[PDB]
Order: sequence, then structure tokens, then C-alpha cells
Amino acid sequence: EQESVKEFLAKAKEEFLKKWESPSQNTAQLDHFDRIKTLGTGSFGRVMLVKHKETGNHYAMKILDKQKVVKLKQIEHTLNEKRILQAVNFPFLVKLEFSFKDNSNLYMVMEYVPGGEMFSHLRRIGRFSEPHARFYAAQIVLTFEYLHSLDLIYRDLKPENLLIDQQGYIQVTDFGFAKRVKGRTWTLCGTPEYLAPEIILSKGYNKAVDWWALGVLIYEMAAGYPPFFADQPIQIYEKIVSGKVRFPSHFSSDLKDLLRNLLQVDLTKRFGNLKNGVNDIKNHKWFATTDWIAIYQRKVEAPFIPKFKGPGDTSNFDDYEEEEIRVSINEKCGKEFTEF
Ligand SMILES: NS(=O)(=O)c1ccc(Cl)s1
Ligand SMILES: NS(=O)(=O)c1ccc(Cl)s1
Repeated sequence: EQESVKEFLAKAKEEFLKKWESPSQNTAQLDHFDRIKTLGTGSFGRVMLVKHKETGNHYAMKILDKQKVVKLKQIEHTLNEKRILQAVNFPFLVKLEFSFKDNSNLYMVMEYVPGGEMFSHLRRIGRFSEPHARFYAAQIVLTFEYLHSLDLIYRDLKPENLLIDQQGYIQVTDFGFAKRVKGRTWTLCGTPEYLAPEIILSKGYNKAVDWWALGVLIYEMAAGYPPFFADQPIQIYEKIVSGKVRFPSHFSSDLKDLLRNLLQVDLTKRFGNLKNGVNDIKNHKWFATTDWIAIYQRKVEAPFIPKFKGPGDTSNFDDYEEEEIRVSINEKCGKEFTEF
């Protein structure tokens, strides 16, 4: 690769490792913020729009219930998420601004991206044109080049985790399954439609699973639906492992060729995992019109700009029951979360 890229990634890794080895901790507290609205909710946490009471800045605050994290066996994953997020720095990764914990919860306070999830925009419009999908895909390629060079696997690529910012660029959110891995790792995690065969088959897997997931994402962006769709997970899994995929006739030949190489069931033959690494993807004909440096520098005009009224607008997110954020009078699970 150009010495320019090598030197960029060497500096990126140096800066990551310094923060990785000495993580920040306890940089705000709950009563510094006002609660505005619930933006999303899951089995062990939720994401809230909050406003800092002194600066007036808006943030997305992810709140995890320590007791539910323990019960759902997510301890290590939550520690991964925060340690990684506080150490990374890249244009297409959502920035962690503060983190802290209390008797009941863990808190990660991130930049708020008011444009909403790619998922919503994709479902609204149906499918993205190839140029539109390519613009987003290029950002993911560069982001994975960055993450993988730091020995990080992302493991949760899907449209819901890609927010569209005020310039129409992607910000990857939700590092709940991200992990620093030299070699292989084994945990069953992700989301069914996006899982690589080697995850389904319980193998020791590596960063090639992220490149598989990129194939799924590109297909879904360009078609409007993912390639292995079914009513129940086990039926999805049978399609994934089969080695068969069908493409809409509207897909270009170049798109089909790239997707066959990303959706390669043999991980040793999958683009992104060969001797030329990411360059097999960056040099593919489907990306011939992409100026990789201009994308990184955010100099390309985006396909669209989400409609929103300002940094506190929640119109691109959906409505959830507003539940209490309670803090116990007694510390819970202190030992498990000492390093957070
Ligand atoms: N006021 S409270 O319910 O303790 C709460 C404070 C800040 C939040 Cl964000 S939620
Ligand atoms: N050429 S590119 O940066 O991938 C791109 C820009 C605008 C698109 Cl639509 S596709």
C-alpha cells in the first residue's frame, strides 16, 4: 500500500493503543443532564436524548442496567464497548464524549446524530441507487480498514447501527459486540440476517465476518431487502450456509461480482481476507468511481441530507414508552464493572 496509508494507520494504532492502555473513566454524572426522550430500547438498556445543563449540548446517552447485563451474559461485551469507544477516532465512528457508572447503571454519552438510522431511510425510500449505496459502502470499507488495523472486529454491521449525520455521512454506532481480537474469537453474536457462515457453524472466526456483513449490507441497500431472508432464524441460517445467493436483475454486473466475493462462504477466499486485504475491495470495478481520500476528508457531496430542524430534533427517531431511570440506594454488581 502507499506509504501514506501505512504511516496513517501506524499513527492511528499508536493513538488507539495509548487510550486503550489507560482508559478514561468517570468523566460526568447523571445530574449533569436533563432527559429529553427515549430514542431506542432493548433487553438490557436504552438510548436517551439528553441535554447537558451547563453547555446546552445534546447527546445520545446509552444506559445499561448492570443487573440485566449480568443476567444476559453481556459483562465482557459492555466492557469491550466502552474501552474501545473511548480509544477510537475516525470520521465515521460516533464519538464517546463521557462515561460513568452509578449504583445501578452504566452510562456512555455519545454525540447525538439527528438524521436517524439508515434503516428508516432505506425502508422509506425502498432501495438506494447503486451510487447512493456505494457512497455509504465506501465509508464502511474505510472504517473497517481502520478498525481491523487496530485488531478490532465490529461484529454488528446492519442498517440500524448506521446513523446519517447533518452532512449525509454515516456514523457507526453501537459497539456492543466490538472486540479486540488477535487471531480468532468464538462468541455467537450479531443479528441473524448478517451472520457469516463461520459464526453460524460455531467456528473460531476473525475479521472476515465483517467483510461478509458488508456484502449483506450492500445487497440490502441496493435491493431493499437482505439476501438470505426468511421467517425464522434457522431458515435464514440454512440459506446463509448454502453457498447460493440470487441477485435482482437490476443489479449491475460489477455489483454482482463484488457481492459474490464478499458473500463467499469459504472465509479463506473472501474479499477482505486475502493477501491483498482491503485493496481487493477498494480496487474492484464497482468502486472505480470512488475517490477514497475525498470520502475520508468528507469532501464529497452526499446523496441526501436528512430532514431535521436542529440538533435537538427527534423527528427521525420513533416513539417508545418513557420509563424511569432509577438508581438503587445500594451498589449492584460493583465487582463485575470495576474497570468501567
Ligand atoms: N432526573 S432523573 O430521573 O434522576 C434523570 C436525571 C438525568 C437523566 Cl438523563 S434521568
Ligand atoms: N463517488 S462516491 O464518493 O462513491 C459517491 C458520491 C456520491 C454518490 Cl451518490 S456515490
